Amino acid sequence: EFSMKSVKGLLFIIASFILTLLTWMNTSPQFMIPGLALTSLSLTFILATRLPLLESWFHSLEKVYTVHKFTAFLSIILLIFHNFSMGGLWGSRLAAQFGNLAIYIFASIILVAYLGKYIQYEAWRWIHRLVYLAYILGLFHIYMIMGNRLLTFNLLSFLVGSYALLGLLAGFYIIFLYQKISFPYLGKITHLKRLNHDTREIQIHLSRPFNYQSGQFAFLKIFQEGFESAPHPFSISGGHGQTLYFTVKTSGDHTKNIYDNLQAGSKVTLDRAYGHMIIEEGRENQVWIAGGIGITPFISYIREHPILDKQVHFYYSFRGDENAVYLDLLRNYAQKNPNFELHLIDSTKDGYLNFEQKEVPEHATVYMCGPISMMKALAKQIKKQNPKTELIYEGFKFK
Ligand SMILES: Cc1cc2nc3c(=O)[nH]c(=O)nc-3n(C[C@H](O)[C@H](O)[C@H](O)COP(=O)(O)OP(=O)(O)OC[C@H]3O[C@@H](n4cnc5c(N)ncnc54)[C@H](O)[C@@H]3O)c2cc1C
Ligand SMILES: NC(=O)C1=CN([C@@H]2O[C@H](COP(=O)(O)OP(=O)(O)OC[C@H]3O[C@@H](n4cnc5c(N)ncnc54)[C@H](O)[C@@H]3O)[C@@H](O)[C@H]2O)C=CC1
Ligand code: HEM
Ligand code: HEM
Repeated sequence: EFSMKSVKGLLFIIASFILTLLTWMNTSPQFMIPGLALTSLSLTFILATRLPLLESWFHSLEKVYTVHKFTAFLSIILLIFHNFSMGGLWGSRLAAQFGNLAIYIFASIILVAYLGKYIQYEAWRWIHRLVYLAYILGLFHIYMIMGNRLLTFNLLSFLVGSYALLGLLAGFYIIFLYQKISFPYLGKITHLKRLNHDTREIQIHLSRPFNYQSGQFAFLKIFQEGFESAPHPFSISGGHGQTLYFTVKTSGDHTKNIYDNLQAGSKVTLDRAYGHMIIEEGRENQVWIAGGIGITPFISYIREHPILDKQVHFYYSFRGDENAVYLDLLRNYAQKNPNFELHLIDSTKDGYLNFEQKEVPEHATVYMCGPISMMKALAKQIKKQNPKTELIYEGFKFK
């Protein structure tokens, strides 16, 4: 659920609407519903830019995309009501037909985005990118309809023009510029290690130092023959300065490509570090819960803090010893640091991790990274045990 950490973002959205609502009501009340929709459209584009300000305001990329979806849905309902109030299925003049086309494209794209989950990610993104054409058609329709009412010196013209320009610039940046100018970290793969039957470790040497906190993730683009160049999100699993580590598990065609065919010497590019699950910013008493590949952020901490300063209880749940990674590393960390307690849960033979009887230390932050059902069950159990415990979790998907 949303908390105060996103309030700066939320007040940005609400003030975006109220200021819109009071503007149209002052000038053209008959257009409050469509005008608000226009705002709700531009915000949507702004929520797709992945800018650091958005992450700061909404505290997380997952919350950013939740608000993105909510604004998209609000826009589509407002536009459907506007269409029902002002016309039919097809207009008689070009200005109205532009709006007809824009609303049709918006509805089709929203339906495909919500109901298309097994579509390939790149094909999904290509279909999703038609929102820019729908938005341009909508702006054309608005400006032919209004004429010399958005082209004067008043609050309405400045509001509509500023929001439209912000949406246009955000869409152009995310669709055309972001993958070509916002990936300044140029690196080369130096070493590859297959940790088990379906996980591989990638070591990257960069031309510039990379700054990140343990528990954060980045977007990686690989440039090798037979590989897709699209950016994939991966947790930074280690490295300091010009060296980076990524631990990639086979989860599809691209990750299987990484496992079998990736080679040392291949060029890679990275944009920056994202994430709110910063372990070093938590309380002294800590509980770490990982499931499968969700161990990747915690490993970063272990790799970057040879001496532990916190009271850490780590629960690592895996399906059999063949699905476990970094077991020797965790055992060495436990042996070297007496303040690091390690609990390995072979869920194949032990069963699911249950926290109803397990005791959490007082005044503690819990970090969870695993399958979403596991996180939900453990969060319910821990909240039932102690409502004052801090709970932080990281999801491995945006939609
Ligand atoms: C914040 C974050 C951190 C992650 N950290 C790790 C990590 O440390 N190790 C690891 O192995 N995996 C990690 N992942 C997951 C990893 O990014 C996906 O498994 C990978 O992108 C899927 O590639 P694929 O083509 O093999 O999968 P596919 O078979 O194409 O799809 C599997 C699923 O992965 C997601 N996905 C696919 N392509 C993309 C894409 N380009 N961008 C975003 N999501 C996509 C979708 O939800 C899709 O349903 C992380 C994901 C996120 C969001
Ligand atoms: N942060 C996230 O959202 C993460 C998501 N994933 C994703 O989940 C998928 C599964 O891959 P893996 O993690 O390798 O395997 P996995 O999900 O099968 O293994 C994770 C561990 O959690 C346990 N588990 C699963 N559901 C549970 C529940 N309801 N209650 C208790 N324990 C439960 C499993 O028994 C296993 O030991 C992948 O696509 C991966 O990307 C995995 C880890 C982190
Ligand atoms: C209806 C108005 C919408 C607009 C204007 C819009 C716009 C965009 C744009 C321009 C992008 C970036 C495209 C790119 O990277 O090339 C994006 C990304 C994204 N959108 Fe939308 N979108 C809309 C609706 C939705 C809906 C309905 C959903 C989900 C149900 C959604 C979920 C996402 C997600 C998860 C991403 C991240 C893509 C990634 O991880 O690479 N959007 N959006
Ligand atoms: C934001 C301010 C907007 C204003 C002031 C506005 C104004 C108007 C007006 C006056 C009409 C009736 C004109 C006519 O039917 O001949 C109309 C119709 C329509 N508008 Fe808008 N509009 C706005 C936004 C939008 C947007 C963004 C879209 C689509 C994305 C849209 C889609 C439509 C549709 C589908 C019709 C029906 C046309 C018809 O059936 O003839 N409107 N609008």
